[PDB]
Amino acid sequence: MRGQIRGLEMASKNSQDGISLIQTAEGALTETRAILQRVRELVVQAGNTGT
Amino acid sequence: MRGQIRGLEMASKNSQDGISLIQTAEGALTETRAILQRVRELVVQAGNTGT
Repeated sequence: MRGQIRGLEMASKNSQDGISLIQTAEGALTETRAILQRVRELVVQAGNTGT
Repeated sequence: MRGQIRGLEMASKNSQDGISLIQTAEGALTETRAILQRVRELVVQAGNTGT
């Protein structure tokens, strides 16, 4: 029992840690998304400025 | 959604820009029209001054 208990709490810590890893990656991708938004704006503007 | 929103406002800016291009060309053609008016006057006057 004890084996699985302390192992289980450790596993939950491990899970939260995985979440925070995801938080970092998610923030990087958030910013990437902002960049790509700006890019698309420049593409549209480029589209009219073909003239 | 956001993609199409900011892209849409940018597209509207692009449209206004196209309008102002048309304003320039239209002014040039306005003046051209004044010239051609003067020309026609000179043609008519030339017509009687064939005599």
